[PDB]
Amino acid sequence: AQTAHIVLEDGTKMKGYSFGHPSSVAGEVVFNTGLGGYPEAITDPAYKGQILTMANPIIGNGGAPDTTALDELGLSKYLESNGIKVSGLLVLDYSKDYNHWLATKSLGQWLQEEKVPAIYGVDTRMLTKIIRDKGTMLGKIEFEGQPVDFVDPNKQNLIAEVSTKDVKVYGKGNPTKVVAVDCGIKNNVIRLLVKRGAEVHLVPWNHDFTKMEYDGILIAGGPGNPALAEPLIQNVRKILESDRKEPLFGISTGNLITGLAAGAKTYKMSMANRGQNQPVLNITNKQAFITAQNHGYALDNTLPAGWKPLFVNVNDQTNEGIMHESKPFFAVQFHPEVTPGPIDTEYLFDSFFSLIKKGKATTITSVLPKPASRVEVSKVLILGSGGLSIGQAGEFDYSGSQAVKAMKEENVKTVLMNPNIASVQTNEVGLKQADTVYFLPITPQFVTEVIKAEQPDGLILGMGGQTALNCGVELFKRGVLKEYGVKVLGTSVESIMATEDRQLFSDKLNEINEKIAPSFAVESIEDALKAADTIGYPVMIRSAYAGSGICPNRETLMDLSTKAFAMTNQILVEKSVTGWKEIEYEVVRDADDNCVTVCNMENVDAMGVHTGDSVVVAPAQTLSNAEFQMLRRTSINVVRHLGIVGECNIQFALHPTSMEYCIIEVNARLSRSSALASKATGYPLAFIAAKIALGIPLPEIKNVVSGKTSACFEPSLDYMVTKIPRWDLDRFHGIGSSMKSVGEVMAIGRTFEESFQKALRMCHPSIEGFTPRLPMNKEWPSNLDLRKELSEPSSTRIYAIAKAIDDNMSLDEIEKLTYIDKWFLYKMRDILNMEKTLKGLNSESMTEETLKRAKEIGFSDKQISKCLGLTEAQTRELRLKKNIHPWVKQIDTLAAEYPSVTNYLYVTYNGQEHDVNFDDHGMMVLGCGPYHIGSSVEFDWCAVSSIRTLRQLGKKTVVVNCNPETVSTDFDECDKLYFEELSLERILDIYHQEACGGCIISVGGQIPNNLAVPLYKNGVKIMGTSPLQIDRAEDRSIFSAVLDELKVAQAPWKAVNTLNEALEFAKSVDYPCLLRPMNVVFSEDEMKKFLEPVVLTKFVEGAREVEMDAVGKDGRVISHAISEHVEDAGVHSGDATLMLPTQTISQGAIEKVKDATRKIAKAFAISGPFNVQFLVKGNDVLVIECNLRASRSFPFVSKTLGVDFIDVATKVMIGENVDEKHLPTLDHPIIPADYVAIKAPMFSWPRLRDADPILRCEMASTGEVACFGEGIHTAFLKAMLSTGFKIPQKGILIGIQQSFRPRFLGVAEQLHNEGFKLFATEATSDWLNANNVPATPVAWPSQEGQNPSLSSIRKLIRDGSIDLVINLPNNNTKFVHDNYVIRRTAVDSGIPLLTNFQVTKLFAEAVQKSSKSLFHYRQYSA
Ligand SMILES: COc1ccc(C(=O)N2C[C@@H](C)N(C(=O)c3ccc(OC)cc3F)[C@H](C)C2)c(F)c1
Ligand SMILES: [Zn+2]
Repeated sequence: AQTAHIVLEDGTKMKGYSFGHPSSVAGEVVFNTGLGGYPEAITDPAYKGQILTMANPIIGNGGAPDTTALDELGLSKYLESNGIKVSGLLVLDYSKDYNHWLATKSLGQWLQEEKVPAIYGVDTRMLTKIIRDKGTMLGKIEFEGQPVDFVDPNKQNLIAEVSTKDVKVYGKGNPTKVVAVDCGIKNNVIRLLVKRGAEVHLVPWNHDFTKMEYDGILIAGGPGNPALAEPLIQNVRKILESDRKEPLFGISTGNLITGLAAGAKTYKMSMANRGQNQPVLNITNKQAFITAQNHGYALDNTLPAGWKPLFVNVNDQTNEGIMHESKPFFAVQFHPEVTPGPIDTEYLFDSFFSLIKKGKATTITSVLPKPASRVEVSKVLILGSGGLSIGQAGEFDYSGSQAVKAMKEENVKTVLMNPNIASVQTNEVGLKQADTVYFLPITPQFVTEVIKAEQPDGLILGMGGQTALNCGVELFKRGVLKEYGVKVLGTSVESIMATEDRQLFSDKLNEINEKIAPSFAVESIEDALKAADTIGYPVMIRSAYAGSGICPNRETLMDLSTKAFAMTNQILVEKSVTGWKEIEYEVVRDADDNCVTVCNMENVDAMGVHTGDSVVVAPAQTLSNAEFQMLRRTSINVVRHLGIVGECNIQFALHPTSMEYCIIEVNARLSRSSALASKATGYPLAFIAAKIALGIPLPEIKNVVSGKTSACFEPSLDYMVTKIPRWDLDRFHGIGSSMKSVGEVMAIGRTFEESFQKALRMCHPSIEGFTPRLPMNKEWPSNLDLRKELSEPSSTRIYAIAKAIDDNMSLDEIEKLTYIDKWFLYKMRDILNMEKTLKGLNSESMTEETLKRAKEIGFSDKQISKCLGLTEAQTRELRLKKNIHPWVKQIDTLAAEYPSVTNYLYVTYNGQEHDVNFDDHGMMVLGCGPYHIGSSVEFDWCAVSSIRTLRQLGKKTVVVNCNPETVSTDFDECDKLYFEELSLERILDIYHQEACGGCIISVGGQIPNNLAVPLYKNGVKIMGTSPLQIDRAEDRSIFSAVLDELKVAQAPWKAVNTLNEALEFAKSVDYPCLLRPMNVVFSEDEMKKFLEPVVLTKFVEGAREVEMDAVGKDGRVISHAISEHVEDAGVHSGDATLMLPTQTISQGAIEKVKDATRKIAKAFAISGPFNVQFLVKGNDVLVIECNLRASRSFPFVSKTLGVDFIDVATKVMIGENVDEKHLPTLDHPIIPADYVAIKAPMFSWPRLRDADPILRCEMASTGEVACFGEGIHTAFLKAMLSTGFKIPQKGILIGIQQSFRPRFLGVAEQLHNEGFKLFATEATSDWLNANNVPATPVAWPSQEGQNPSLSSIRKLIRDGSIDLVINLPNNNTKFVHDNYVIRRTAVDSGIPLLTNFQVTKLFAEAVQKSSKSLFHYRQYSA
């Protein structure tokens, strides 16, 4: 492994690993922020004599193309010149292994062949920061024993060096004779001239062309001081002073020469323009363009008489082109031929030929477009996060808050609609608080009523997810918007509808020679064959539910769809693009037609499912410049053609071994995709799109991160990002295919391997990284069908991939079975080989170089610890002994071209400096990690509040979180945001690097609070309630003993190790019982199959359950709120609907809850938030459990009581005083008298589960809806409306257990008496009818087809007969899959589903009692 130093003339050294030719070379060190097209880039004649620092950290993914191949024009087929032009190459990471269809060899092999030196392993960002604003930074790549001095190659005539020595002819025989003056021309200049009918005579830089016959002249170049080419400047002068009026087109060096030849001056830029994201402005008509540039010399803006500036630089105000006021002479300083770079300025070549074809001294202005208008708005309605749709059900989207922010800045009055009263969106108090907020459902009735009342003239319907969109679309289509005179701001509804309907899209896109491949939903075999026939084979059939799924010909489609129609009514026929590269683009377009790509994402792995899961990386890694720029160009034409004014998302499928692509879809509303893109790049889409909808153009909006630059640009990422979904599963397995993606993680690295391993760890705390060793120490089965495990969906898929590599299955086979591009599989194999290396080493034999490298590819100290036989603490010690630590970098949007001084931060081992100072010494606030079941959006409310409490008292903050769906991860609302792991390791690194004053672990759910003790032992000041007490409060055995000592009752329990131990307890307290590794037991057999140390709690039936949410100070309760669950106490608990204040709890029970709490608070010395759960039966109060942290009910409680508990808690924790007089202390509570509050989940759905001692249908739930009402019954009906449901009125499906009949009959009659028609299955229906309760028989979904007297439930729900299902736990194992299906039908149809008898009762009573009655602008909130 040979090594070398890059040394700079300022003293700086960095050691690196040679992958080039192993020899020294000296030169000018430059940087370039263009991410793509390194093979094209390093053949740019412009780099002659220059050592190129690549901004992109991952170089060599595509190998090298065929470097000997010529086109029929005799130019290099794939390069921009005859060979490599850089003197040397500096990169962070070099891909040894490569994967492109055009690749013929490694980039290392190509560089050695060309005699060019290249070192990897150096900090290209530190270099950039050093080179930036320093005129000419000289340096050398030096190998030991090969010294070389510093030399400036720019003091010799580099134009001469790269210029053709003799005249060459290209496109011999064409009609239009173009003399091209070679000052370092790029091949694409030649290629684009010839394509437009030119015969191109390429002449030496000092050739005498003043007398040649020609139709047009072109001067194109790259390297060197334009001043040293004096002979050429003279020859141009002589043209200009002659009467020749043949069109003259200068590119880059052309601009410099042409300018010098007319009497202008050139300077060496102290800050050069080298990038693919360089913004220019056409002075003459105020149009903006994104350009590739590569020059460190510029033309002074004091031009001489006759000449005017044409293009100017938007970032730095330097000259970017010039024009003759009369004659057809012009120049651009940028490269319109790009290659690499954006294909946005090619029209300048058309312009050129037009100036030949006119030939009457026409001007440059004459053959382009000409000058042009914005909406006046006084009050905008913003539809916020809504309910669920009959399709894309399950989205959070609190980006309206950024929209509100945008509006306020333009003095636009704002009205926000969000039905959740405890929403993080409406928990803002500054520029992001709306002027007026309505807590109403997002439906046409309610938005119409808000319109009548508020009389807005603006609407934003594209920043509240799908439900909001459909609502404002519908409102447009009833003329409601036109009637009250409300504009749609941004993309129009016509445009939006064309994106939302597939057929309409397929038409609009056919208007510009773009094709979709229409998907067809079909109910028969012959219509499947018809659809297939229209699409063209191969094709994909997808069932609604659930090999995958593919038909190359009509034979197969029939066989497969025939199977499919024997289990369902409808299938979807689509074009098969499976195994193609999925790439997406985020695009922005303003009302002045400026258009920019902000981010791009490559799906790594779809995980064997459909959805919008997808392991994703940004930027894309495996595309060539050609492939990237084609798709970009296509995005921009589609987006222009749709008239997008705002953000768009456009997903492509790209054939993996060709340039064939197709457009999968377009979303002209904000999405998951667009949120990821904002956090990945630093570019605030939602905020910018809001400004755009007022009609403000991008160059007039500020780049919030940079400060100095505009939002009219394309970000440049000097890191890579990885995003992994968090699924709703909770166990690690190898069958089911309708899992929902309930959350996601994002991780930032400067190698793929670092990013990827962090992403893995963020996903779930018991995922160590990428290994073949399964979590929980489980072992691989010996019946293991490894091909299967790689093709079917599973929750240990990544482990299986790891195993397949480790078991020497080829990567080609893995690529074929997973569809994961082999480039990703190479990097994954590199991780597994490091682990093998490590396993053979120990604390002594392991070298600094091996450890450094392991950390640089994402190994945790824990992973290393398992290999070396150390513990984690010992491994950390070992590492710090060697001074191996990570580095704090900024995301700055521009790859360090301009410095950011906002603090959006990440931590990487691939660096040599930090990018910030550590003088703040602020208060750390740990975030919650990815949303999952149990842990939803409420802990984001808690974050915003705690952070705010610290901000408002002037305390410097440090925020840490890795959930990209969180409002709290906003660099504008804390001082330092680290977008980072919430592991012990990474939090120790940040806490100690910063020297944080303390750390708050209380306000982020379970992840940060489990770190209490480990943090405590590793030197962290944990604010509030001591981690020693947290350990005590959450050791069952210790907490139970404290409770006997305090004389506070609890249900008896016992940890057991044996079956006879278990059975003897259950006996001793009567059945039934509970379980853990929460599971139920009624009889001896469940117990029998689980451990093959289990905790056994006595179950109390018919019990109420109570949350006590509180704040302690020095052990005294200083705020509290008691809330009652609707549902009887049971295993379901963290998805219980809550009622505040209590409804059916004896007064003595309350006093006992209060007293128990006072005691618990004192026993554990609580100073901070905390929660306690209780069983209450009559007057018996039993404590269930105590969590020494904020609960999910904290926002609810706070917004109900008019007191921010998290704010009270934060103050207590930092020692700020808090006046107790108006807080809800135990002696003076706050009980609402005129209103009740309900907290319910936003979305709920069935899961078929899983361990299978019994097949069990469960409900799962996420999100929050919370409402006030006069009493609980109206609040519950408002909740129902607020989750997007219609209040039931026609009919009710009744599914109950046979044994539950006596207890249900009352409710059933009650429901029939309110005018509901009852449906049930035949046994139930009969029995209801038998008791004089009318009911219609229906059929179990299994038995559909076998009894035509009985209507199917799907028909009665399509009908509209059934608009509420009641489906209570049915332990009968025969009908479990049926009850799963009934539930599933209800949820996907969008009719309300009730699964608990108390919720059922609460509904029945509610309809008896009783949609614009219940809200009717009535007032609340104390
Ligand atoms: C190529 O990148 C990949 C592909 C698959 C996976 C993968 O196998 N999973 C599987 C699994 C760990 N996962 C989960 O959300 C998940 C997390 C925890 C859990 O049990 C507590 C179950 C899960 F499904 C994700 C879907 C990711 C991955 F982590 C990375
Ligand atoms: Zn420039």
